[PDB]
Amino acid sequence: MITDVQLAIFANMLGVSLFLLVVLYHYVAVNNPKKQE
Repeated sequence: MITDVQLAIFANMLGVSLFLLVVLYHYVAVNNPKKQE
């Protein structure tokens, strides 16, 4: 917020992967009658 805010992009992405993946997984899995396992 004051400095080295660039690294934040590397840290946020390092998690957004395991996050967005799960989020979209649960949603699609609950929205789709034939989830993909």
